[PDB]
Amino acid sequence: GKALVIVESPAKAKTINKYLGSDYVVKSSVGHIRDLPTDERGALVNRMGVDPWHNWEAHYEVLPGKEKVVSELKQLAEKADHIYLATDLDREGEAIAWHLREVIGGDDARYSRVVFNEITKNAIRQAFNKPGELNIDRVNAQQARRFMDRVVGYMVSPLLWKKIARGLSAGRVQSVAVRLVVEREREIKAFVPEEFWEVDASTTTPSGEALALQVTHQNDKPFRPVNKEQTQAAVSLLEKARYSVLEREDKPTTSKPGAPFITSTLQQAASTRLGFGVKKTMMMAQRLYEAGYITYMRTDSTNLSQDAVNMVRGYISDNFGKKYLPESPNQYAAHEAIRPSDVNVMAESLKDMEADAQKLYQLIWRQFVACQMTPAKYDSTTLTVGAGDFRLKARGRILRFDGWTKVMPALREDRILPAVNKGDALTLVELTPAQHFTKPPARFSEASLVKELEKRGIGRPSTYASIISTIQDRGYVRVENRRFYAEKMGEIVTDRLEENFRELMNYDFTAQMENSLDQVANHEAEWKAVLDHFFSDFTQQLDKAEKDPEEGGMRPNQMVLT
Ligand SMILES: Cc1cn([C@H]2C[C@H](OP(=O)(O)O)[C@@H](CO)O2)c(=O)[nH]c1=O
Repeated sequence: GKALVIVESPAKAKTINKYLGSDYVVKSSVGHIRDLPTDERGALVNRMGVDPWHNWEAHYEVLPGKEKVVSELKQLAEKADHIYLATDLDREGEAIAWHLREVIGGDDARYSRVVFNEITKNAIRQAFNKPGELNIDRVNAQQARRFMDRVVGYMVSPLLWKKIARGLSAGRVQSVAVRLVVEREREIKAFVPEEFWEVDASTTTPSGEALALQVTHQNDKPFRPVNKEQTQAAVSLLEKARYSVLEREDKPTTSKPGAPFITSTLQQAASTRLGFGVKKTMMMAQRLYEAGYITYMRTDSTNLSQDAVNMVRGYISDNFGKKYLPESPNQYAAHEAIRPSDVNVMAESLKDMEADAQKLYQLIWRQFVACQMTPAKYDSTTLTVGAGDFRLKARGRILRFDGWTKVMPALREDRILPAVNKGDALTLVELTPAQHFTKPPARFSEASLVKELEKRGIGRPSTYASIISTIQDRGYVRVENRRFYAEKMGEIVTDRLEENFRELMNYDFTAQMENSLDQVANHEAEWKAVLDHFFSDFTQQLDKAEKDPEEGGMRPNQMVLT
């Protein structure tokens, strides 16, 4: 007589209940009900729980002390007329819904898989208005990923215990992430700082106003001495020269707001401006989503539905005015970006959320509102000065219309160059030479790394976070002073893998694996055939590595005596 809606958390169950009628009975499963344990070897297969030699037959099983919830669910299902699987919208979630249906059992007709990217009244309505079917192709792409990760972990690690040291761990993508940090460590250690100088000048305008200049050219060539003498000979010529304005360029510039956030950008901005580490940002964003305050937090699309765009433009014109509203909406390009659920709920009205979780909502709110507001206008100015065989420059800027910057904290902005006409005489007041120093490549951070991971097509919205925490507790890299450092062991294992598992360590290849997984999700490839090909390439590599080193196997971490 009544429907049984299943979600995966108590917090999510509370919120979705505010939008489901009497005929619905929501229930969470407080976690994963079923999963994997914890030329073939039964010993191995059993521990892995997947058999790559008998066409990937698997052995799932109810998780620790979960046998009780399985019990409570089965009975709720028989008293129910229909069963609605409302797990999150990503692949992992499509898999967890699949497990709930496998466990409970019954006829496929008994189940529907609904989808939504935010838990609100109207969003729940459409979700349960035209429900959907479980998508086996997506489930398969998810298990494909899980199986190959198992293969690498459980079959490479044992070789490491034998060659390097017991306790070491291997990861299909984790090892590639550690490789990036190792290359960076080495470029930094090999960097040779170079010396170069700069020369500034303070002058007087005709009216007598101060003008600060910077030398740029000498004999119509860029200015860059390399020592103390070169700068001195240059400075000696500049003290005698006559200075005059060679040109005045006046032009209006603008600065647009950024697009609405995505998993990648949120982490980068939460870390750069708020000081929050990736893990912290993702644990808080999730609580906000499940509480009904923001849209799903795992995305890579900057789309905004017409409803959101119209509610925010409404907000913009009521609270800011006609001049901040663009003639037509800004279009940045089936998922949406990370944005507030209701623009009218402020960060300070957040009931049951704490300090930092509120600051993250604020950051998300501001970006969203800013992205639909007009550009900021400035008046830019450039003075080019001539002095004997030299040429100097000075730049300035004045704000005309704050535009989108209206919703950001009011400025603490240095500028304003005195009034001067092309041809006036400046008087020299003082010369200040300054010695500089080239700088070595900066060190990654949990920010720049997700960034780099995305840039190379290695990461993935739902994996970036765990990738960053994984490579950290195995002793390959550490975070001190909010920056990444490569440990010795990390360089030690990265060279070994790089020499006996070239394919697995290659950046292009692991990125192509992601495309392979997408192809399985879109029905353009069969999962088992894909696992077969990955396994075929994987075992060929693993065989060579197990041999003795004089046969071309992995090098032992030894230092043979005198
Ligand atoms: C869980 C997960 C989802 N996704 C994709 C699958 C979804 O699109 P698709 O319709 O291809 O299944 C989308 C959900 O946010 O992100 C990944 O690329 N990697 C993952 O690990």
